[PDB]
Amino acid sequence: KDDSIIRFSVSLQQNLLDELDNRIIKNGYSSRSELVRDMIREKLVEDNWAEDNPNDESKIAVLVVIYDHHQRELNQRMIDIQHASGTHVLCTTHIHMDEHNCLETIILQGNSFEIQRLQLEIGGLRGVKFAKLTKASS
Amino acid sequence: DDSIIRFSVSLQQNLLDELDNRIIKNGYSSRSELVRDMIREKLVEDNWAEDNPNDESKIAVLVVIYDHHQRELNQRMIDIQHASGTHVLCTTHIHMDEHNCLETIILQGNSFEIQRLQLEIGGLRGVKFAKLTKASSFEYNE
Amino acid sequence: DDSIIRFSVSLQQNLLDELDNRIIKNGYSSRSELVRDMIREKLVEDNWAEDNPNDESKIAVLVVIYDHHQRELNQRMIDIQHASGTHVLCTTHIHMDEHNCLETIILQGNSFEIQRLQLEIGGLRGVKFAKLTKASSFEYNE
Amino acid sequence: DSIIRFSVSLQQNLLDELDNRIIKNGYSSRSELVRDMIREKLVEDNWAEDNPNDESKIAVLVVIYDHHQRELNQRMIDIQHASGTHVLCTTHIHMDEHNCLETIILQGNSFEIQRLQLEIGGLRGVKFAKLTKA
DNA sequence: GTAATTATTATTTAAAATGAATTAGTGTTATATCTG
DNA sequence: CCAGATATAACACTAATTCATTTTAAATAATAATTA
Ligand SMILES: [Mg+2]
Ligand SMILES: [Mg+2]
Ligand code: NI
Ligand code: NI
Ligand code: NI
Ligand code: NI
Repeated sequence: KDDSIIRFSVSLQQNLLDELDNRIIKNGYSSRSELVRDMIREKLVEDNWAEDNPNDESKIAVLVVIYDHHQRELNQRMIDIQHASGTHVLCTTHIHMDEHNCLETIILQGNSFEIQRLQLEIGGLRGVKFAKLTKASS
Repeated sequence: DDSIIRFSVSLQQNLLDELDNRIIKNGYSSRSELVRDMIREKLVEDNWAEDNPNDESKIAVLVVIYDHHQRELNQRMIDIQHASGTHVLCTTHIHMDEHNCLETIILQGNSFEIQRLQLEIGGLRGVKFAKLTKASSFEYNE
Repeated sequence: DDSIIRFSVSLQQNLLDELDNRIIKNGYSSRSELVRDMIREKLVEDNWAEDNPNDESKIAVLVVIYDHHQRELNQRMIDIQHASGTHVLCTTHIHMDEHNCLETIILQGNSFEIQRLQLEIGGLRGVKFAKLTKASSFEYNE
Repeated sequence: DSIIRFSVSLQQNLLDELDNRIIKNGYSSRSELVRDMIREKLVEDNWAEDNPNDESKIAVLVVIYDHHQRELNQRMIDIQHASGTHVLCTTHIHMDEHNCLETIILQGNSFEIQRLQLEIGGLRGVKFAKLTKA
């Protein structure tokens, strides 16, 4: 059904669940699920490609990422995704923060889907700790 | 000790469907990775909400769009960055068209001092767009 | 075709000895890699020296050092790049100190246009340094 | 002292590309050109090694590589993190399916700059590496 | 009592690791050129 | 043809890299136990 109440499982570090649980009460939340739902809704609103500007003409965007370069086959995956994406990727500026942290600004060209897709495909990778898209126009 | 544990989430079917369709089926590796990334997302905005001048491991990216034709605009922007008490790491510039320039200014330092640049640079005549991406490093288990 | 072949080279023992000393002293993966790299090196030289405004596949990096204090120097440089017939891919800027700025300008186009951009930018008052790195793409079997 | 021989493994196209340079530049054999190239490499590598002023210099390393070369990208980032304080930033351009351009901005004295430079150009898959000192 | 939320265990799936098969790199021996 | 020589080809062996394999862990499904 549409309204039916379902469950889904998530595998993660104890540290991360603790950090999540630590946030339930203080922000005026009754349940862990109640919070997770709002976070999902939050992501669903920020990762919306249409309604920003119609006809989805090629726009310019900047994707800010943070990842651990130690993560096995992560860089190979990221560069492979970007090469597969051709002209949609203008360039990447990288900062080696510390031994387990890399800052990277990926400058993208494309329509609302194309950009959204890249934010999700790169951000979706295991080891990519942070990914925030800044949308402009081109 | 840090080990991998599980946990279930109760929600409407239509909400899980929207999550799977709009995000996991549109590139995301797993539902668990998204949840982890959403946790990391909130974990970051906490560090930035914590206005402690001791921490400088709060890295940020300022995305700016401007017309280079605007007199003294590039002169003033570079002046602000050189003057800055914050460590401006580097700036990547894209010449979009004759009247459009994109810059990504990578900054380090104090929350207020970094927002001061966003305020200063964004405030300039000819700076059409200015958005700050508040970011930070993460531990090996984060 | 995609096939790995071998070939012998006759020379004095002392010349091979001093070659293998620089392979260890500079830590190159293999002797074959160095031979391939110096063939590639010579091939880029040849590509550029054969001045033909037809080849627009040529990639180059222009390294500049200047004083940002020099009035409208930054506006003129960006004007030069926007005006440029070449494809200015991007520019990375480093604020070295109060009177020093480092920029790496990635260019793609024909030898002449890439060089006019060097002539112009390097010619500017306040430009303390300008060195062009003439590079090129290489095919799978190169 | 005495004349000895050595083998080199490479792609047929690259040897073909090399063989075209012989007559065209005034050489008798392939070995003649290879020797001359070795002699040419050994001279510019010596003057670059000498004159080490222990001053705070900035340098740019321009590299070209094939990202298809298994984890070459990972290796490069490992080298750069290993001497992190020196490496200011890296700008990457995805040229085509088999070409990547990177500009690595380095900081330090002659000795600590040469250490980092050679560690990257030496890598298998790194087709081009040219430093710019300042 | 009902129903949503957590916890635990099971099944599916993706990541590591292992090791044979293969390939790349270099040293050695042999044939093809070369010069006068 | 010739010495008397280097240049190139062929062959051989060794270090390195694939790839298909097994092994291990992570991601979801299912279900049981709790809490509203
Ligand atoms: Mg991720
Ligand atoms: Mg190489
Ligand atoms: Ni890094
Ligand atoms: Ni511009
Ligand atoms: Ni500067
Ligand atoms: Ni690339």
